[PDB]
Amino acid sequence: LGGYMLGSAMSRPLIHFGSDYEDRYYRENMHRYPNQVYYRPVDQYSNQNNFVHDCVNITVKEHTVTTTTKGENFTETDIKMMERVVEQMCITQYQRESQAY
Repeated sequence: LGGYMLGSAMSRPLIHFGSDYEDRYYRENMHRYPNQVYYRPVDQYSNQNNFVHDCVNITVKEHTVTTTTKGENFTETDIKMMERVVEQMCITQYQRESQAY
């Protein structure tokens, strides 16, 4: 990608979404979401939020490319859970890249 790095795989985390249905849906579907994130070096962003917003958009978009090719879709529920998953990973990624400065 255009100046994009790829972080290492992270463990899939148990995330609670607050309702019995969403909790079950996520547990049944979490393996279909990213377990690594695309990002740019920290100096390419004015602040953490900018870094994190971009990392999430790129990561989801590119993951929404590989599963489309595989024949599958993402529901609205999927995209919302995925964006919450990816945002946690993107922050973790920033933390690494950050505390080294």
